[PDB]
Amino acid sequence: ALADISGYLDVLDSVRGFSYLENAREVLRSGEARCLGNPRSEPEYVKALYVIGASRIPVGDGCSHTLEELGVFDISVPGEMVFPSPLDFFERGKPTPLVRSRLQLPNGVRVWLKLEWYNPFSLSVADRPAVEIISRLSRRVEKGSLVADATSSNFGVALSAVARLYGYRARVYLPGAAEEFGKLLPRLLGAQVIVDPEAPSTVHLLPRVMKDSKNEGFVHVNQFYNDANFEAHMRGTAREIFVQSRRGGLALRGVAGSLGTSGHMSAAAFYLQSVDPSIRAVLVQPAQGDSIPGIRRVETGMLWINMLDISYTLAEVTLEEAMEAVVEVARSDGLVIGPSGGAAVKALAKKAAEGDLEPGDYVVVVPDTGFKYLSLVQNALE
Ligand SMILES: CC(=O)OC[C@H](NCc1c(COP(=O)(O)O)cnc(C)c1O)C(=O)O
Repeated sequence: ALADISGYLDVLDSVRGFSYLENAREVLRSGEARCLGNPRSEPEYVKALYVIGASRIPVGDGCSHTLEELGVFDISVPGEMVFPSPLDFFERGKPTPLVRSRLQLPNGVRVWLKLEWYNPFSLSVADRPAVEIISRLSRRVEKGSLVADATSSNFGVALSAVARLYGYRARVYLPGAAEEFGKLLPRLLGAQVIVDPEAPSTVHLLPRVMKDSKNEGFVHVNQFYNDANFEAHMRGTAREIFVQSRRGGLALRGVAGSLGTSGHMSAAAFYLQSVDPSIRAVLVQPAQGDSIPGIRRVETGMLWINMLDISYTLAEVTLEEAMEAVVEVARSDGLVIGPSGGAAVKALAKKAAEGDLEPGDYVVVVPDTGFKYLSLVQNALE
């Protein structure tokens, strides 16, 4: 029998660790889930289900229910694209678009692009962890309270916006080398902003954020470590690739993307590999000495990418290559992607060249719009 999952979302604040994820892998692999006699007594299974994009739980004794009956596949978008609030627009205004590139790759590698700039607040994939995180604070953190984090830019803009929609004030911390929008848009959205012109990176900022949190009592939401990040991509980004492939009738063979927190690629890799372990995951490694906005090398220490049972393949990419791929994509598709998108595309194109890859459809995740990167565009034009 089917029940509305929303009555059981206390399990999100309750359940700790990664054990539940074996329930999620199992249900995804099987296409079904067993009826729960006493749903309350199985917080971890319930959590696994929410995590996969279900809106109903199976309830009763003996039966089971399909991913479809569970709502993994519900259409959320109103056909007329009319939303009663910005938040509902974030929620229901999904999936982001999966678009086939006109770009040709060797060895029968067919590229689609998932355009994450189609999120309303930061015009980036960071909208998703910002909503999911803040949403959870919402129940036990007092309105009016200040929340804060290190950001490369995207996260901070997104967070600043979502926090205000929720009653919170916001503070964002950025390295000197971050984009100017990251430093300026939060203020517009009414957050405070701190720029450390010294910090050679986002992560380098975490110590001062933590200390400051201890001192000032603000809540440090920590995207780098907060599981509402990966869970947000599991139920959004990753479910969507799954659903978009099955329904777009793609013969899905792999995904490609970049890594900052590592949240979205981890979810996409995890979720899809549960459905078929042969699904590849091609990941970018900014060539050492190079900086590609929003992303970094794998061994700089990332939570989920390392900690979960995920198969993946690294490729290096310079700033110069990532940009040449912005230009390639701009000229084929008339889509202006950002540097991490460029890199992700290039990583996919390198692996294509080596003949590493089973030929088929490959979904590349584009984190944001190239519009935000005009002086790198300027540099890439020489
Ligand atoms: C350095 C860092 O991790 O910045 C994190 C946020 N940017 C995310 C981001 C990514 C990577 O997605 P994820 O963090 O692995 O899930 C890729 N490209 C861009 C342009 C991004 O902004 C942040 O903004 O703080």
